[PDB]
Amino acid sequence: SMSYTWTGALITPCAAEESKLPINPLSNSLLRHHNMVYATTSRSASLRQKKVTFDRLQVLDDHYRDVLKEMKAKASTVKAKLLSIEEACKLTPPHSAKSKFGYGAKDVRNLSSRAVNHIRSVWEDLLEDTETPIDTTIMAKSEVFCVQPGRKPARLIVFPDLGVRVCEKMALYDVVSTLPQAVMGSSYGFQYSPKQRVEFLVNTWKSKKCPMGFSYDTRCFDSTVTESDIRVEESIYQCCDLAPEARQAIRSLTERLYIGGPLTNSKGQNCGYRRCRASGVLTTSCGNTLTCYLKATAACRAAKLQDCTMLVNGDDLVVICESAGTQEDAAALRAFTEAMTRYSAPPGDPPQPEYDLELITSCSSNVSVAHDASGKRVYYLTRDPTTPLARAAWETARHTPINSWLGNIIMYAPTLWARMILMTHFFSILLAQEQLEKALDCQIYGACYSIEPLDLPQIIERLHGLSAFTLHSYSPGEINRVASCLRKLGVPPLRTWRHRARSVRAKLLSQGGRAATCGRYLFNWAVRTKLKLTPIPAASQLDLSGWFVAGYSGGDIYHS
Ligand SMILES: O=C(Nc1cccnc1)c1cccc(Oc2ccc3c(c2)c(=O)ncn3Cc2c(F)cc(F)cc2F)c1C(F)(F)F
Ligand SMILES: [Mg+2]
Ligand SMILES: [Mg+2]
Repeated sequence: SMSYTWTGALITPCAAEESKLPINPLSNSLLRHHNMVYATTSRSASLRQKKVTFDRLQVLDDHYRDVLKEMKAKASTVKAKLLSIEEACKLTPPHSAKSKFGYGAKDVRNLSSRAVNHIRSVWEDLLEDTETPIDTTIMAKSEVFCVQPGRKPARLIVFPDLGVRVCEKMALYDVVSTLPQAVMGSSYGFQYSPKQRVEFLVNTWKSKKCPMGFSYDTRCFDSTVTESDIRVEESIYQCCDLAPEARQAIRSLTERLYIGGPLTNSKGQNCGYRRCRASGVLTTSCGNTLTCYLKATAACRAAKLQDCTMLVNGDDLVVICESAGTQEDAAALRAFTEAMTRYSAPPGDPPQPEYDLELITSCSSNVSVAHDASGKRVYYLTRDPTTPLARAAWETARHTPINSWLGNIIMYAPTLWARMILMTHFFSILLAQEQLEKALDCQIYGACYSIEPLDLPQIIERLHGLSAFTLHSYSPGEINRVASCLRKLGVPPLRTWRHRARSVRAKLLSQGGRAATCGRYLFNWAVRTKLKLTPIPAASQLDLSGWFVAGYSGGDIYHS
């Protein structure tokens, strides 16, 4: 079937869409070349649509079915709790899209009788109507990036009403939170923190006689998801012990929402139909991981690859296996791609076999190596800093809802670039404006979290470990990448930053409390006359488990 059908109606913006970085004093400090940073707008909607509209090709075989059973077996062990309207309401973000029925996120969290009575009807409806397609909205996602030697057309997000969204939580939250792990096990990426992802990646890499690995970029994964897939996915969920209403709920959401449905724009006009994955639903991340894993696993067997270990995060896939030689591997990978193509998951960038782990890129990042105070190697997780910086600049000169810099600092706290640039910049700013003690919302694996800036040192140590404050001697590969990015964007050089940080540090010492703590641990690198860094008392009082349990991108989740 066609992934998308269009009536001709336009994908419209429900306000004003900014596209260029403002020339501001605070931002021009971080990076000068503002004319290299852009935000996607609905103006490029049509272009995306062309790229994401086509006819799927899907042929299944024994390997696929054999793997689907292996997976269903493990799912059977699961028992998923049915959330109550009240619990589901807790999970709704405060910034979540308002309903088309007289209420928004705020009311939902407050349990407003109106918001709640409506949610009930939507539920009662799901249990009664097992066929009527459910409406969804189609918008142009606004994201910021850096120009490439054209530009990236905005991504399109499809999502149902807030009422429907709260019900999805009731029936499938516990499911999409425990099942993917019970099925894929150590291969489920969202269960790991940055430290753990690295551990798993080098531990897997070193467990092979002669390792070979590759990342696999599926071309617009969401559009390749077929009605067949969405149902196979449902069969897996159906293996869970479920409460009657939940089972009926899943059956209906599958047919009415997940496999497809009408598309309405912000103006109420009909846009077309969707016969693929809905990026903005609760089951997106879970289902994409399950589908990707299923196919890739089956593809490995079809391709005769040896001892394949998968690490899947949604549609993001990386594979480490036993090398059979340069020619044998290149032939096998090629077969793998063909098998994946028949499973309706064609490549965008033909997969290239890598023999140097640091060269493999999964979830837009890679495993690199640095050294602790003792000079002992300390493997860690990094990534090109171009996008994080473009967004950083952007977020500085524009009030953004989800500060992605806070998050980027947490996730990449031990990297060269996050420590030298991000930590420095944002703090001297927070301090200058005296915002050191303000809770800010940021994201981690799709879920929205409220974070207090000064609690960073604990968080960092608890997630990464003290070594994150003393790492040095980053590989030459890493340096050259941070070098080019900074050059390209017109970012101040190392010497400039050290001086700035050299100042922010002392700026922080003279205040004590958690503040002086930050200056002491975060900017240790700054001074040559260091300071022995010991375990932070408050580090052991942080329950960051919920932070790394499952994926929720587009799932509209908010962990209180
Ligand atoms: O800025 C540089 N080059 C440039 C700048 C502008 C235009 N074109 C090129 C530039 C110039 C020379 C070296 C360099 O890399 C660096 C910078 C600091 C380094 C290392 C390499 C290292 O191997 N080992 C330790 N440190 C010290 C260090 C650290 F352990 C942690 C930090 F939190 C900050 C910091 F200092 C850079 C880099 F892109 F910043 F990364
Ligand atoms: Mg965990
Ligand atoms: Mg892709």
